[PDB]
Amino acid sequence: MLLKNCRIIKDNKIIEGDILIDENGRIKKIAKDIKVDDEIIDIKNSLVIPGVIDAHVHFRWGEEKKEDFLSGSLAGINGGVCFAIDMPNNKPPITTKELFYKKLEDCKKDSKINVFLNFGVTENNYLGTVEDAKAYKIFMVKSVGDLFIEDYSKLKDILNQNKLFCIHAEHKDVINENLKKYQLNSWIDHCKIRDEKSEVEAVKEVIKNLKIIDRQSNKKPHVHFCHISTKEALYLIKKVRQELKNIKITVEVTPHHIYLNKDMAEELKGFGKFNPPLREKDDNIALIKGIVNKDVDIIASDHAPHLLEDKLKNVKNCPSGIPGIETIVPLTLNLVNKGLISLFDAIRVLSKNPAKIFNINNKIEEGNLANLTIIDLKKEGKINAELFKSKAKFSPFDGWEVKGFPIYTVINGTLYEAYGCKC
Ligand SMILES: NC(=O)N[C@@H](CC(=O)O)C(=O)O
Ligand SMILES: [Zn+2]
Ligand SMILES: [Zn+2]
Ligand SMILES: [Zn+2]
Ligand SMILES: [Zn+2]
Ligand SMILES: [Zn+2]
Ligand SMILES: [Zn+2]
Ligand SMILES: [Zn+2]
Ligand SMILES: [Zn+2]
Ligand SMILES: [Zn+2]
Ligand SMILES: [Zn+2]
Ligand SMILES: [Zn+2]
Repeated sequence: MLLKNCRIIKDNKIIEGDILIDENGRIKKIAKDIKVDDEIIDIKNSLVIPGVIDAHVHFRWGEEKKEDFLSGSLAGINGGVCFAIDMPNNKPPITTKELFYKKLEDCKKDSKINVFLNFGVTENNYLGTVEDAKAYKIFMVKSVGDLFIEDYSKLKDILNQNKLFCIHAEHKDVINENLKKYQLNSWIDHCKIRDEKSEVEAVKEVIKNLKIIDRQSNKKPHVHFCHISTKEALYLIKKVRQELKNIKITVEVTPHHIYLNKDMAEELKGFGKFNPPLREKDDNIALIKGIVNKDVDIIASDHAPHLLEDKLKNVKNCPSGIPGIETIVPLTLNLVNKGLISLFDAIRVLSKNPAKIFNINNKIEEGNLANLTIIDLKKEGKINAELFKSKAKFSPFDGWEVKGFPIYTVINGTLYEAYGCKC
């Protein structure tokens, strides 16, 4: 297949050229006006970027009414996402080697995109190694089963390893104290119970232990904070990065924590209920500036589908989480078009940094498998949840008009239409 008339992100510039993909799905040649007898697709000077990586999704193994590997990977294709990293809070949670490989088998059967699996860390399994896991997920609050570190005194021992850890950082003791002071009556109460302090104190708890490891140990963990949502946690991470010599810290934010804030909580109802919850407008601003200042490393969706039936319940019965894999790319490109981040900022947080952090080769280079996201940067259009391929066909962004859509997704050389080729 020949992709004709591409504007390509290669190295760190925009070059015009054609991309020739051989029948093994590998990039065979990148050059201007390639003239070959082949199937030809005219890209019409759309932008071709190294395939987007969504480092934080929940495809709901064991709970397939909510999402499965097929519907989740069709949603990724629709969203322009070539790689996804799936979290281990399943039913049952992925806390043993045997469960990992049983899930991996199901993943292989039906995923249409490149999916990687994280392993779930417990107080009992944390020294174990799973060769094919991308990262080890630590929940500092209850999730499912024993996938929840209840004893924070063990964090130093858990983190003192040459491993890539992803951390859901909310502080169990702050939340328990708040549950004694507030009733869960309306949507804003979720934001007060899991308040900004509960995130900040969890981040502080991790950082205190990393300083010890950095000084007293020869292990060099990499710690990736999932969905950071507060200005104060970002500031603390920025500070401690100047103090640590051996340990690398990376930071992920979500589209909903950039765009949405707790003044919207009562209007969003269940579609605004997620963990960590809605924050202040000042936090939205801090996260955007953190992208521009390169304090924020990646954007990931925390794609967390639930049944619509349950998301329409009252705050006490409504599960936390929203789908997002089909909106992460348009919402990020929309920031470029509103002048809040640069085009290269968007490429960095969606494609280049996740590839560096998680060791994924999405590069547009001759010889590499072709995993490409093709975007129409200027296309204006409405997000319409009825056009989602996820089983979760709803979103707080439903009906929003944004600018910038993926139009094609190329998975290991196979061309698919994406959301914007129906807009
Ligand atoms: N974030 C959420 O609100 N929900 C996620 C879990 C998580 O990322 O904590 C889910 O799995 O539903
Ligand atoms: Zn071909
Ligand atoms: Zn021929
Ligand atoms: Zn299915
Ligand atoms: Zn989380
Ligand atoms: Zn690393
Ligand atoms: Zn310090
Ligand atoms: Zn705040
Ligand atoms: Zn998550
Ligand atoms: Zn239900
Ligand atoms: Zn019900
Ligand atoms: Zn307009």
